[PDB]
Amino acid sequence: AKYTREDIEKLVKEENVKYIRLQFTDILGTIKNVEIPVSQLGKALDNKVMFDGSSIEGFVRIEESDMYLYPDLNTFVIFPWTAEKGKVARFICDIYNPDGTPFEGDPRNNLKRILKEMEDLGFSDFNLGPEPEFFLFKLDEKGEPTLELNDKGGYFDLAPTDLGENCRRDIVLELEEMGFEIEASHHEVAPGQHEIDFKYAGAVRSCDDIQTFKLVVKTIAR
Amino acid sequence: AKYTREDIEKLVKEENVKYIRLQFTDILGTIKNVEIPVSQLGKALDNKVMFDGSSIEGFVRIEESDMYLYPDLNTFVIFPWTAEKGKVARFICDIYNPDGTPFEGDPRNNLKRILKEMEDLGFSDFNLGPEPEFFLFKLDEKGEPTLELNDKGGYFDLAPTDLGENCRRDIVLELEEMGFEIEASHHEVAPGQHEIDFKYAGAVRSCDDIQTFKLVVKTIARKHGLHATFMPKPLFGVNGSGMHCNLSLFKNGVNAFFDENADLQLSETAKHFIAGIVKHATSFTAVTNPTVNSYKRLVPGYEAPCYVAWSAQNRSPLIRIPASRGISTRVEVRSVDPAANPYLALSVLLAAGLDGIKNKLEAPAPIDRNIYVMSKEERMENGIVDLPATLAEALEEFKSNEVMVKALGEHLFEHFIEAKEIEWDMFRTQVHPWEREQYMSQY
Amino acid sequence: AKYTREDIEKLVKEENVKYIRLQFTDILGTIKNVEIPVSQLGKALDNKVMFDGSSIEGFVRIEESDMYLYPDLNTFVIFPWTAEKGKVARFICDIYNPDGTPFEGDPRNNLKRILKEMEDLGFSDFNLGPEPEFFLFKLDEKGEPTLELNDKGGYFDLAPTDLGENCRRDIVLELEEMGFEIEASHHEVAPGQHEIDFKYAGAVRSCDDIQTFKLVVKTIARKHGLHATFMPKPLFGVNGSGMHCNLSLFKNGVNAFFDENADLQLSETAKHFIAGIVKHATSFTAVTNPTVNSYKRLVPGYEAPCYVAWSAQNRSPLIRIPASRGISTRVEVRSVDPAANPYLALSVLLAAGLDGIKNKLEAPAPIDRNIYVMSKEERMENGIVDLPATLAEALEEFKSNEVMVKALGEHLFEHFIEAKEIEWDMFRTQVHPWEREQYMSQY
Ligand SMILES: Nc1ncnc2c1ncn2[C@@H]1O[C@H](COP(=O)(O)OP(=O)(O)O)[C@@H](O)[C@H]1O
Ligand SMILES: Nc1ncnc2c1ncn2[C@@H]1O[C@H](COP(=O)(O)OP(=O)(O)O)[C@@H](O)[C@H]1O
Ligand SMILES: Nc1ncnc2c1ncn2[C@@H]1O[C@H](COP(=O)(O)OP(=O)(O)O)[C@@H](O)[C@H]1O
Ligand SMILES: C[S@](=O)(CC[C@H](N)C(=O)O)=NP(=O)(O)O
Ligand SMILES: C[S@](=O)(CC[C@H](N)C(=O)O)=NP(=O)(O)O
Ligand SMILES: [Mg+2]
Ligand SMILES: [Mg+2]
Ligand SMILES: [Mg+2]
Ligand SMILES: [Mg+2]
Ligand SMILES: [Mg+2]
Ligand SMILES: [Mg+2]
Ligand SMILES: [Mg+2]
Ligand SMILES: [Mg+2]
Repeated sequence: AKYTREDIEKLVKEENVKYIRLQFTDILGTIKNVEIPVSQLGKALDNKVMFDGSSIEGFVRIEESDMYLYPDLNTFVIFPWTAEKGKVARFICDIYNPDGTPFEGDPRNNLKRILKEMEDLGFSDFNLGPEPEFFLFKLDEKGEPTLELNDKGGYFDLAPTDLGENCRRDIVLELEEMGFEIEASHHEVAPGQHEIDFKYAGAVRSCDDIQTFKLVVKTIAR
Repeated sequence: AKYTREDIEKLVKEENVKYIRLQFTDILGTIKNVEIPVSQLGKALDNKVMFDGSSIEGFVRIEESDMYLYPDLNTFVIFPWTAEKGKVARFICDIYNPDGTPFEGDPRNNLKRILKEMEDLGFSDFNLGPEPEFFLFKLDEKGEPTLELNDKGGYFDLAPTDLGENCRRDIVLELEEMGFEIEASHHEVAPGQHEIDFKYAGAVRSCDDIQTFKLVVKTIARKHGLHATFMPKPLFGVNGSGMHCNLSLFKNGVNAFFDENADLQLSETAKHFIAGIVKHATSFTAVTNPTVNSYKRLVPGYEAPCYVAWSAQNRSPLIRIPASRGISTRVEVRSVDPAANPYLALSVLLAAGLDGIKNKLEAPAPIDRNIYVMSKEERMENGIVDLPATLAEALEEFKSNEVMVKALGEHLFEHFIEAKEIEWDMFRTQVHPWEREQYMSQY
Repeated sequence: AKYTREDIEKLVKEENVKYIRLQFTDILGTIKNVEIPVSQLGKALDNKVMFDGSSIEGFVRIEESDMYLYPDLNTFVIFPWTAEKGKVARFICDIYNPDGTPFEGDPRNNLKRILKEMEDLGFSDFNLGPEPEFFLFKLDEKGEPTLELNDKGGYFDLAPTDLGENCRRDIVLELEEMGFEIEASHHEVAPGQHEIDFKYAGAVRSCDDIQTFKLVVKTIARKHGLHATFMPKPLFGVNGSGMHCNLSLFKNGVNAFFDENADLQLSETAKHFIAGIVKHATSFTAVTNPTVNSYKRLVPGYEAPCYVAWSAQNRSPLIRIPASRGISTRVEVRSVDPAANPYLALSVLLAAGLDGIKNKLEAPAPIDRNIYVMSKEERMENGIVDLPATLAEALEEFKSNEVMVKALGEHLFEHFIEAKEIEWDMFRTQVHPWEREQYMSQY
């Protein structure tokens, strides 16, 4: 759809991507990834990059732990905060057993199944508009979180009172460079609470966006 | 021959190499080196630079100290982190005695001898793909190691949780500039644990690369305020670091382990090889796991081998055969740790697997199970043998085995055992704080 | 025939005893007790006092936990330091099951049974003279021990260098008043180490004394703001603590070990007995040195045994025969340490001794030198065997000896190995600071 193998191969050149991150989600929803140099691109596109399935919550057992990664070409995105020292592009992947059959405990794959039940009932799109709110806490000299909120502002508050204005300003900028359609940005009701909103999309793409957003938020807050 | 004298003389000019390092490995696996002004290149390429052999662990003695360094032209490499103050090219060297003859106590030379036995069995390449895991700890304000991990992340974790991402990315940059072929990098299971992988090469070049890697990891880590350690189990309760050895044989430029039409697509040769590794397993553990600490990693529940058995795609035995086939068919030996002298670990693993082949030994039934959870009685019913439980226990199995002892040779074997006996003894006579916590108020 | 129920009821009234302590010993040798007001004396003297045997190391299990206490009348003793606020008399007790039969797992009971095998061979009594050394550490402001030794004195040192005269002086006062025959008191070889000797008694009374002794030392030491410990080897490089066991067999009330017309004035029984000890030595060591730390004392150079041999007036072998003869002729077994359970150590030493006499075994030639300064060669040529070098080796040896295993009984044997196998496993998997100092930087 969006991209073909050859599109990706060409994009990778024009952008001077140096490393590819293969990412996926475990059963708890926590994003996981491995980094490979761009020279391994053909290996990843061949569904040849493997991993220890027993080292990921909710996957396979150690007796049969080998597991394969099948990147979804349509999920190609460059991480702006990495260009300066080694530009990275990520792919979100489906999980496959070593025999060629899809892994039945892959949460992203299971969602595709319920989507097929949607199709056979006549619908062509299930759209999601996620609004994942977050708090911001102050780190200490040892970069560890404390329980001190970034500010004591409330809903829709303006700076001096809202002190997360710049953080959420930088976040919004990373997302926009990564293709997000940001819709709104503000301080939420509780002290140290923030919301950034983005346009809905297809259910799978939208779950891919939630995992991408959480990552970019935590990164820029740091 | 990759490079010739003339190539190296021209590389040095057109690259402005200001200093040369002559490196080699001691018996414990420690990188050693001397640096000379590039004006001394002729002296060194004439095998004329000398050093004090009685100051390198397990080499010669003080009455006959003089020893010589003979650079191997194919290991010529430049260190990127030195270029701005004074560019440095390294040579890995072989040790020779003053009378022109190779030193029989050089770990690298020994590996070459075992590789010639391979050539006589008809094989033409022994590929090793090493995967040496390491931890990162924070330096204090005096540049010294502390006990604080660099982070509390886990397997394949992403940054905020993974904080080694930048250090790893800087390690991968130096290795890539140095010609390494990087395959992957990631946070490993325990907190502050990491792995960078790279393509397999011939036995000698792969050990050379294990040596260069440990060096480049420790250096770059230090620039980011960290201390990298390949110590096997630095902390109780979490995973230890392994140095898995992916082994394969080539014959005619083809993976002799792959058989298109055969059980698991493993050829008979692969099966005899596995039969060899299995037979001598308990015997070469002392060499593949040479520190007291090594035996604290060899305990069930941490994805480290503690029972001799093989299996496909199974991360609990001594030998996993990964699901890859074709040119990537390989026997992965998961016992080796990154404290092992890579040159001597391959010598003993090559000899074991060449034993199985040349005597067509029969491989055992694979255990397709989580060996860690299978009961005592049940694993002795399958002939499952436990690995040695301490370095002293491992040294005793090693002494008892002629083919492994021959694999090291007299000098290596005599020195290796003496050094390990000293170490074990120190350890065993120390009174540890643990003992005081357990007994000082109780008794 | 020391005290009868009527004696006890009378003493209690005349001495104005206000509470009664019923004490016993668990499988590790740890003293245990419950206290009851003197109004419950009758309940206790009727063997009706119960306890949770499921909560005492090595006894019974949770679903069968009810156990009973049977005071042994002849162990009545008043603790003087308790007389000011509420005078306390104690009784040592035997553990019984709720059906009325003795408990098979009770260490003291077990020593009785081996003593009955001594009677069957015709001996009136088995005398033990314990000398269990200890160290004094300074307490801090929280009442917790530190690693500061109370003084930096040495053997037989005088006060100011010896700052232990105060405390020992008070220990001796309590003991003399509780009825001990004290024989000597002094600073011992290592900094902060002390010895207080007391007259031998019959094995059962001697083990009761050792328990009462460790109790009184620790108490009086705390009153001087010191922590007393019987840990075998609190610190590397200085002497450990022993609990030398002076053994002897009497017959018709006469020392069976003395024979003035014999060589060394050692009788045949002595010689046979010593042969019994030497034979089972490497086998009973797990019992007489039951901790991990025990094996750190069992190194050469510290006046602790290393090697199975015996000699007169020599402090380097496993068995020393002191100069004194006549009623004092005795075999001193220096391997035992003060972490041993006194009942089980006597039980295994008696069993070994009695095997020697029963089969009239022939003693080895005494090794009349400093075993420490003998080479590996010399020792082999003399048939000198090494003691087990870790708790794990001692356990394996102990298991393969039917006569030692049977000295313990089924319940004790089985529960001992279980507890020490567990203990050893904790120790072996532990990663010690040493390992980090050695390897964390080197690798
Ligand atoms: N047809 C639709 N289906 C699903 N989501 C939609 C649709 N139209 C809009 N949305 C999304 O719903 C979300 C509403 O967010 P927001 O503007 O924060 O709402 P609220 O009014 O709750 O604050 C946005 O992500 C928006 O893109
Ligand atoms: N034929 C071969 N012989 C030896 N090693 C090989 C061969 N093919 C691949 N390898 C190596 O095996 C190693 C496997 O590393 P990795 O991919 O981390 O393994 P895993 O799947 O164990 O996590 C790599 O260094 C790889 O280059
Ligand atoms: N016949 C005997 N049997 C057992 N022990 C005895 C006998 N005679 C003396 N002893 C004891 O042996 C121990 C010797 O202690 P000590 O005088 O400190 O000996 P050493 O000479 O080892 O320093 C004392 O407890 C003493 O009562
Ligand atoms: C996560 S693992 O199976 C962890 C292995 C462990 N560190 C060890 O060998 O001690 N390593 P890999 O998947 O790279 O083979
Ligand atoms: C001074 S000594 O040989 C010191 C003995 C040492 N404590 C040990 O047995 O480990 N004891 P003793 O003379 O009382 O028999
Ligand atoms: Mg909203
Ligand atoms: Mg909201
Ligand atoms: Mg790997
Ligand atoms: Mg790994
Ligand atoms: Mg591996
Ligand atoms: Mg004494
Ligand atoms: Mg003494
Ligand atoms: Mg003594």
